[PDB]
Amino acid sequence: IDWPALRTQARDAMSRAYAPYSGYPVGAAALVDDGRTVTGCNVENASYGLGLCAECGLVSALFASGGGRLTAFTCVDGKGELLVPCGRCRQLLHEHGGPDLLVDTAAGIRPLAALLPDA
Amino acid sequence: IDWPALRTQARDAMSRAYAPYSGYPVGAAALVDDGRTVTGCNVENASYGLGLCAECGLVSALFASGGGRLTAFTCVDGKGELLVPCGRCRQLLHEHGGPDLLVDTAAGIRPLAALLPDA
Amino acid sequence: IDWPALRTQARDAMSRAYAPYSGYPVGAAALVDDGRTVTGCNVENASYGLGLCAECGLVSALFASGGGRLTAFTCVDGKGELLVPCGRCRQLLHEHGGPDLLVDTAAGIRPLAALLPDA
Amino acid sequence: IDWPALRTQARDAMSRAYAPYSGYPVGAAALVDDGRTVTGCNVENASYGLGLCAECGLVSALFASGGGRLTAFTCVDGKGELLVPCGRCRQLLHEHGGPDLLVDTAAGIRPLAALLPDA
Ligand SMILES: [Zn+2]
Ligand SMILES: [Zn+2]
Ligand SMILES: [Zn+2]
Ligand SMILES: [Zn+2]
Repeated sequence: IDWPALRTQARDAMSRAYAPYSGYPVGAAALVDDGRTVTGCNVENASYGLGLCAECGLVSALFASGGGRLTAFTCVDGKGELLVPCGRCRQLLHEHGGPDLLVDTAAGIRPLAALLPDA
Repeated sequence: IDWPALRTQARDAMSRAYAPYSGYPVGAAALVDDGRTVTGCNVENASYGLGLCAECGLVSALFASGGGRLTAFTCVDGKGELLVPCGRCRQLLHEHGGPDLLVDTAAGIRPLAALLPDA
Repeated sequence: IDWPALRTQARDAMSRAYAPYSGYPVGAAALVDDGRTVTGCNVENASYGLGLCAECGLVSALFASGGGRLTAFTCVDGKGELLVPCGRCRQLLHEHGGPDLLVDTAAGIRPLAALLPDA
Repeated sequence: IDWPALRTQARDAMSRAYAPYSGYPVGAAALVDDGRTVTGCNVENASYGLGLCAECGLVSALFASGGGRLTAFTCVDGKGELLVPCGRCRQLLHEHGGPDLLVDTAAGIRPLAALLPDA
């Protein structure tokens, strides 16, 4: 796993985000078990509760590009700092990466099971 | 607008969907104002309320591919029938296509204004 | 249907909203087919996409208080002005009130079918 | 904390759920810092992704009944088994209960911090 290259893809995705309501763009990138990278950016909506997280876009892009399992994940904010996914996004990642998905956090790389136990 | 080509793209996207809980795959495709096509497929979740509609993935892909405004939209189910987006997805499409967005339905081509007035 | 009394319940609900992120509180009230009134207020979340609309809370309160069908609906903002529900909330109302649910709008009372056709 | 009384309330709420699509009713109950109990049940939707978890309805009811902070939480399925909230609902509970919120699980009483670290 090339974590700097994954973080670079996440920062590039962050630059594409639609976040005019919060002013808080987010980008995410993940390695799929076939070796390819998929990315997402957040897309906010005037009805706040319809906003899509970057991880939502990433999971949609996972299947649009052929499916598979996530093996490594990173998320970054508009300053390029590492972000831990919100609880909803942890649940999406669990479905497609499982407990052993590696998650890039500001405190260090963590298995998803350490971030969402008993899921 | 080449509606048959857009429907073919939506059906292609539908074949990639992750809908093991309902068994109801959905694909969507839309023309962007710069002329390119974006697509989405639905992605269900063990927690049903976390499922992403095909139109969610389509809007995520819109910005992942550089943004823009949507001008024409088609959605299809697993047997190729035209589907009308749910209310949530109508609101997502309103944000990025507005009332003039053309929606391919079994009743014909309808502007989004007629499917979600006063949004 | 006593529309002023329903709007009064909606404004009271609006005063209870949790909307620190947008500063945009919303209250909703509805008449159930058994004669009782149910209400909701919006509840925002630090992850914007997890925010619950007032109509979401209203539909949860509909079942917590015994279920039934909605017959009249009104939604108000922090100035007490009438609001049309977003597309997601129109879809929730359709499930529990159907096309003939009466919806209070600033332009006048409308059946839900006029706000969410072909649902 | 009277955990049996809280579980009885969650089971009561579960019996009111609207889950005709999955056939999987869920109820939740929580103690508020002022001492009162709030409850929720899940409400599914024909568009699966619009379903509301029991914890969504519980948080809606928290503010509908005057707000506060959650201190203890229990969730049960249709046979009375204790359920751990999905990631989305963990995030909702974090907003209104924080890491010290006590969560009733089959592994015992766990603080939310241990179920959703670094939120
Ligand atoms: Zn998220
Ligand atoms: Zn939809
Ligand atoms: Zn809404
Ligand atoms: Zn949940």
